[PDB]
Amino acid sequence: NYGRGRELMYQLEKKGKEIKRDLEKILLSGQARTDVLADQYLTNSAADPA
Amino acid sequence: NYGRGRELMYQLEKKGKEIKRDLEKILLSGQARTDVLADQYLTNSAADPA
Repeated sequence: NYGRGRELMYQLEKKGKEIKRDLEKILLSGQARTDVLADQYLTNSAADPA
Repeated sequence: NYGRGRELMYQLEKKGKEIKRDLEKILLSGQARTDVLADQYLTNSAADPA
């Protein structure tokens, strides 16, 4: 190429920077919690309902 | 008494042996594990708070 070095390490660093930015935004934001596990027998009885 | 000691330690040992007799008789019974909980340990999204 003429200004680019490679199409993998460059894109990999790109995706790393992007994932860090995503984490930074997600932690300090309104990312409401959404879970399906409505566990009832917790407190030293660890199991997944039927 | 003119044929025994006190009426507390005698009865104490009497009950301390009766309790072991009752335990042995129970372990060989067929009681169906009557309890109050509802087996809600693993699924944390449900747990009897009543």
